[PDB]
Amino acid sequence: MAITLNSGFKMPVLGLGVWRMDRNEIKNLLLSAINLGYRHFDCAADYKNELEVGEAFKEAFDTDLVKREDLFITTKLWNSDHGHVIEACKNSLKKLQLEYLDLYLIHFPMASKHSGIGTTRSILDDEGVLEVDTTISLEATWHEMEKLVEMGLVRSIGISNYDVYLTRDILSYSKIKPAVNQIETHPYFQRDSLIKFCHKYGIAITAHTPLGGALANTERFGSVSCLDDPVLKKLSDKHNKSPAQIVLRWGVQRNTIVIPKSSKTKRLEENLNIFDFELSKEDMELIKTMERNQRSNTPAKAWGIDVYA
Amino acid sequence: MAITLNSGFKMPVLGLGVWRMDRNEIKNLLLSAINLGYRHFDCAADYKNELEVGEAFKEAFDTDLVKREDLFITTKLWNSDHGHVIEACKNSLKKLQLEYLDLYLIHFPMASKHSGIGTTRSILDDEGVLEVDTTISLEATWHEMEKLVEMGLVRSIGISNYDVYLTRDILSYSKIKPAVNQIETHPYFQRDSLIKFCHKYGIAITAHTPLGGALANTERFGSVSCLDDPVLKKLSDKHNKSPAQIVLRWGVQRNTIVIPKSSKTKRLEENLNIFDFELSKEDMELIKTMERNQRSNTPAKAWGIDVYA
Ligand SMILES: NC(=O)c1ccc[n+]([C@@H]2O[C@H](COP(=O)([O-])OP(=O)(O)OC[C@H]3O[C@@H](n4cnc5c(N)ncnc54)[C@H](OP(=O)(O)O)[C@@H]3O)[C@@H](O)[C@H]2O)c1
Ligand SMILES: NC(=O)c1ccc[n+]([C@@H]2O[C@H](COP(=O)([O-])OP(=O)(O)OC[C@H]3O[C@@H](n4cnc5c(N)ncnc54)[C@H](OP(=O)(O)O)[C@@H]3O)[C@@H](O)[C@H]2O)c1
Ligand SMILES: O=C(O)[C@@H](O)[C@@H](O)[C@H](O)[C@H](O)CO
Ligand SMILES: O=C(O)[C@@H](O)[C@@H](O)[C@H](O)[C@H](O)CO
Repeated sequence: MAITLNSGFKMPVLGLGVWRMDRNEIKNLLLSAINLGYRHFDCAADYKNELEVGEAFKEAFDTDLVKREDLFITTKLWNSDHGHVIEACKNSLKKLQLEYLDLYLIHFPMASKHSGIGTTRSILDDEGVLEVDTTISLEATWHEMEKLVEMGLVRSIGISNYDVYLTRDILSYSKIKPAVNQIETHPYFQRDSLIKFCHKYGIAITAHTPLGGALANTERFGSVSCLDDPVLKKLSDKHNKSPAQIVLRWGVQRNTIVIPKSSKTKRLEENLNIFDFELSKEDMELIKTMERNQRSNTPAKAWGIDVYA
Repeated sequence: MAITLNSGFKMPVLGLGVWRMDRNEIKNLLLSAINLGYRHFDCAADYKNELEVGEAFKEAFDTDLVKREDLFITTKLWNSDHGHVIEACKNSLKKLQLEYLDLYLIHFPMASKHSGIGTTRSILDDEGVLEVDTTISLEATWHEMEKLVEMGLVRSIGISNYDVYLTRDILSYSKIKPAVNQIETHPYFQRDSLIKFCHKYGIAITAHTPLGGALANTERFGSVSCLDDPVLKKLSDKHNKSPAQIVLRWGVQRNTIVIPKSSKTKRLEENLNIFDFELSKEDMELIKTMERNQRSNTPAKAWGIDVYA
């Protein structure tokens, strides 16, 4: 299934994220994911694997595995390129070997010191604090995103990690409304108010970190993984589905788009196999009690600034 | 003691906040405060007591208790007036019986449905959710705030409850940089990153809720008051000062402006008597341990939207 964006284009509700994929394995993983049925792929300039992603799509086309118009390809403008939107998008297209993108997102409501087109970096000052750019407004960046649509380079444009305040602001100054807000949300960070605000104004929600980040975010950020929660194990036993599949199905039934990442082809197939069962209202109501309002993914340590302060 | 704003004007580091002051008591409390030595007063249109504040100040001037030029008067633009900035400012001036304001703040990075000049309100829809405005950008509101300086109605302009992302944005689009960001901060919500960021770009920090809200915010918001903390008990015994005085002195030594509210004249005296001692480096490091990153004041219930979601 798929959600129709306010741009008119349909966006598959289950995609594959490629952050932290082993760069020597992305080609095999993406070709295997496409073969299994994945059509939506979530990329980013600052994941620094767009080239390998592009090689995978090219081989999938060359071997008749899929056609370009059957894929929904997202990438993202990094913080260091808020003043170079046209060049950054064209560079993403070059690395991905694509003529157009289905979706292009402002990765964060943060601009930092430009580090060169094709070479995105979060530059720290000599005190270990992000060199924040205080010259380029989010609105100025957005009006350049709007030109990408007018030039035919991007079908739909949107935002990532915008809260209620920033989303209200872009709704006020945009000429083309954002099609998507990609935010962290999962059973421990359910964020009902922000999802409901975005939906009220026709903005679709993509749930990044849709599993809660599992072991990867426990190690990297110290977050608690929801996947061994007793609520999910009861539902897992009842539906004969894994806790991860319960969580992804839950995200789908909340009318969100979910983009789990796995480096294991066995889990690629598992995460995609969530359309042969359903969660009841009571099941959904149980998962609601899991809410902790606890963010897992924060760039505070990497940037030397707690942007959520 | 005062901080020199980037506008050139001096703003006293201790002021009196008037939110939740009963209208039958404000005028006596303000005249008491002025007699004690208070010169900085934090008001807002939406506190619904500007008229009584102006009456107190008028009597203070008419009886030669103080002169207007030695007072620092702040008031704030309510969310309902982001599209009526100049008219809302002139209305505040008329209720306060002033020719100019020392400081005028955007109260929140939120615009909601207009409710009339001099009659600010947070209009809710039939489901209890704020009627959010999505036509007036924060930048548009700021450029009207900048006119108030040129018109001589306002000496210094600023913002309130802007986080790192919103502060970076206004630093980008402003022509007159904000002089003040008035944010919640106190020993249980120290927000080092946001204060550091604002200070880096010459924005003064006013700490609202500087005591942590005490018992009033426990009742209204469910927060834990820091005034019973074992650390402040030991520092109180050390300095023969109250936990509250310790907390306010801590705010001053963080180079912030602190605006505690009390409805009790003895506490008015107590809160102003914080310039006769100093906290040692070790004292401030002990207060640093109290950090729990826990916001007390939130409009979530009033607006039916968790804006911090
Ligand atoms: N816009 C943003 O700021 C932002 C932020 C964060 C993430 N994202 C995007 O969202 C995507 C997903 O987020 P994420 O990768 O951070 O976290 P996630 O998808 O919530 O979880 C990924 C972790 O879960 C494990 N996992 C995956 N499938 C599993 C299954 N069926 N059973 C058990 N464990 C499983 C993975 O391990 P294995 O790989 O070993 O299988 C990996 O460690 C990213 O790849 C990225 O595209 C965007
Ligand atoms: N911009 C914004 O969004 C925003 C938000 C919140 C507050 N503000 C401003 O900041 C001001 C201060 O914030 P606030 O009033 O909410 O909270 P606060 O000043 O941190 O604390 C006020 C509470 O502390 C008590 N108190 C005062 N002095 C005391 C002492 N020496 N010992 C023990 N308790 C004491 C008061 O009780 P009694 O009155 O009974 O003495 C009152 O209940 C407000 O008045 C308002 O002007 C602005
Ligand atoms: O997955 C994401 O988009 C986020 O986690 C980014 O902050 C990401 O960590 C950076 O682009 C990595 O450099
Ligand atoms: O003190 C403040 O400025 C805040 O607490 C406001 O949210 C306040 O609660 C409202 O303006 C009161 O109507």
